[PDB]
Amino acid sequence: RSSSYSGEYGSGGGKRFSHSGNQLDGPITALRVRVNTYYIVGLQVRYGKVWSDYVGGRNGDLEEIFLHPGESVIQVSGKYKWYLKKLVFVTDKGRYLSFGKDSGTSFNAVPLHPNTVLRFISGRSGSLIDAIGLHWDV
Ligand SMILES: [Cl-]
Repeated sequence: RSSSYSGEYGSGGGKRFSHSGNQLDGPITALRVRVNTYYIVGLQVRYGKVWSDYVGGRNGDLEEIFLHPGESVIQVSGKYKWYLKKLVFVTDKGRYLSFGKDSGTSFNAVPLHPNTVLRFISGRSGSLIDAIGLHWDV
Protein backbone atom coordinates (compact mmCIF):
# COMPACT_ATOMS: atom_id res chain seq x y z
CA ARG A 1 0.00 0.00 0.00
CA SER A 2 1.66 3.20 -1.14
CA SER A 3 -1.16 5.71 -0.58
CA SER A 4 -1.18 7.98 2.45
CA TYR A 5 -3.06 10.95 3.82
CA SER A 6 -1.83 14.02 5.77
CA GLY A 7 -4.42 16.16 7.49
CA GLU A 8 -6.91 17.39 8.13
CA TYR A 9 -5.23 20.79 8.80
CA GLY A 10 -7.46 23.66 10.02
CA SER A 11 -10.99 23.67 11.41
CA GLY A 12 -14.50 22.23 11.24
CA GLY A 13 -16.56 24.90 9.51
CA GLY A 14 -17.65 25.00 5.90
CA LYS A 15 -18.48 21.96 3.80
CA ARG A 16 -16.27 19.03 2.87
CA PHE A 17 -14.74 18.70 -0.61
CA SER A 18 -12.51 16.13 -2.26
CA HIS A 19 -10.60 15.93 -5.52
CA SER A 20 -10.50 12.09 -5.26
CA GLY A 21 -12.18 11.71 -8.72
CA ASN A 22 -9.86 14.19 -10.41
CA GLN A 23 -6.58 12.19 -10.47
CA LEU A 24 -8.01 10.30 -13.48
CA ASP A 25 -7.63 13.51 -15.50
CA GLY A 26 -3.90 13.47 -14.85
CA PRO A 27 -1.06 14.52 -12.53
CA ILE A 28 -1.30 17.92 -10.81
CA THR A 29 -0.06 20.48 -13.37
CA ALA A 30 -1.13 23.85 -11.88
CA LEU A 31 -2.47 25.57 -8.80
CA ARG A 32 -4.85 28.48 -8.29
CA VAL A 33 -5.11 30.01 -4.85
CA ARG A 34 -7.35 32.97 -4.01
CA VAL A 35 -5.85 35.05 -1.17
CA ASN A 36 -6.96 38.06 0.87
CA THR A 37 -5.56 40.22 3.71
CA TYR A 38 -5.62 37.31 6.18
CA TYR A 39 -6.62 34.05 4.56
CA ILE A 40 -6.66 31.51 1.82
CA VAL A 41 -10.07 32.16 0.29
CA GLY A 42 -10.26 29.57 -2.46
CA LEU A 43 -8.50 26.78 -4.31
CA GLN A 44 -8.45 25.18 -7.73
CA VAL A 45 -6.07 22.47 -8.92
CA ARG A 46 -5.38 21.44 -12.54
CA TYR A 47 -5.26 17.64 -13.07
CA GLY A 48 -3.70 17.02 -16.47
CA LYS A 49 -5.31 19.69 -18.64
CA VAL A 50 -8.48 19.92 -16.53
CA TRP A 51 -9.13 22.38 -13.68
CA SER A 52 -11.06 21.06 -10.63
CA ASP A 53 -14.38 22.74 -9.67
CA TYR A 54 -13.54 25.93 -7.80
CA VAL A 55 -13.93 25.76 -4.01
CA GLY A 56 -14.10 28.52 -1.43
CA GLY A 57 -15.22 32.14 -1.65
CA ARG A 58 -14.80 35.18 -3.85
CA ASN A 59 -13.29 37.87 -1.61
CA GLY A 60 -9.63 37.80 -2.61
CA ASP A 61 -7.13 38.01 -5.44
CA LEU A 62 -6.40 35.01 -7.61
CA GLU A 63 -2.80 33.72 -7.72
CA GLU A 64 -1.85 31.04 -10.23
CA ILE A 65 1.32 28.94 -10.68
CA PHE A 66 1.96 26.35 -13.41
CA LEU A 67 4.12 23.34 -12.66
CA HIS A 68 6.74 22.34 -15.18
CA PRO A 69 6.16 19.14 -17.18
CA GLY A 70 6.99 16.19 -14.99
CA GLU A 71 7.25 18.26 -11.78
CA SER A 72 5.65 16.71 -8.68
CA VAL A 73 4.78 18.03 -5.21
CA ILE A 74 6.73 16.06 -2.58
CA GLN A 75 5.93 18.04 0.60
CA VAL A 76 3.30 20.57 1.69
CA SER A 77 3.75 22.95 4.63
CA GLY A 78 1.36 25.66 5.74
CA LYS A 79 -0.22 27.72 8.48
CA TYR A 80 -3.78 28.08 9.76
CA LYS A 81 -6.06 29.50 12.48
CA TRP A 82 -9.81 28.88 12.19
CA TYR A 83 -9.06 29.19 8.48
CA LEU A 84 -6.18 28.31 6.26
CA LYS A 85 -3.56 31.07 5.96
CA LYS A 86 -0.49 29.77 4.12
CA LEU A 87 0.44 26.89 1.84
CA VAL A 88 3.88 26.01 0.50
CA PHE A 89 4.09 23.31 -2.14
CA VAL A 90 7.60 21.82 -2.28
CA THR A 91 8.46 20.18 -5.60
CA ASP A 92 10.94 17.60 -6.86
CA LYS A 93 12.52 20.28 -9.07
CA GLY A 94 13.43 22.17 -5.92
CA ARG A 95 10.73 24.87 -6.07
CA TYR A 96 8.85 26.29 -3.11
CA LEU A 97 5.45 27.41 -4.42
CA SER A 98 4.21 29.71 -1.70
CA PHE A 99 0.79 31.29 -1.15
CA GLY A 100 -0.67 33.32 1.64
CA LYS A 101 0.42 35.07 4.78
CA ASP A 102 3.28 33.87 6.96
CA SER A 103 1.23 33.75 10.18
CA GLY A 104 -0.57 31.13 12.30
CA THR A 105 -0.21 27.53 13.49
CA SER A 106 2.43 25.69 11.42
CA PHE A 107 2.05 22.23 9.74
CA ASN A 108 4.38 20.14 7.69
CA ALA A 109 3.05 17.26 5.61
CA VAL A 110 5.26 14.58 4.03
CA PRO A 111 4.26 11.32 2.41
CA LEU A 112 4.43 8.11 4.47
CA HIS A 113 5.60 5.68 1.72
CA PRO A 114 8.44 5.47 -0.80
CA ASN A 115 8.45 7.57 -3.98
CA THR A 116 4.95 8.93 -3.61
CA VAL A 117 3.87 12.46 -4.64
CA LEU A 118 0.81 14.65 -4.14
CA ARG A 119 -2.02 13.16 -6.22
CA PHE A 120 -5.00 15.16 -4.92
CA ILE A 121 -6.32 17.44 -2.19
CA SER A 122 -9.44 17.45 -0.02
CA GLY A 123 -10.56 19.79 2.75
CA ARG A 124 -13.41 22.00 3.85
CA SER A 125 -14.63 25.26 2.32
CA GLY A 126 -17.24 27.99 2.55
CA SER A 127 -16.50 31.62 1.82
CA LEU A 128 -12.92 30.63 2.83
CA ILE A 129 -10.76 27.52 3.01
CA ASP A 130 -11.55 26.04 6.42
CA ALA A 131 -9.25 23.06 6.22
CA ILE A 132 -6.99 21.09 3.93
CA GLY A 133 -5.86 17.46 3.49
CA LEU A 134 -3.17 16.04 1.21
CA HIS A 135 -3.36 12.67 -0.53
CA TRP A 136 -0.15 11.01 -1.54
CA ASP A 137 0.33 8.10 -3.95
CA VAL A 138 2.55 6.63 -6.65
CL1 LIG B 1 -10.08 23.33 -17.72
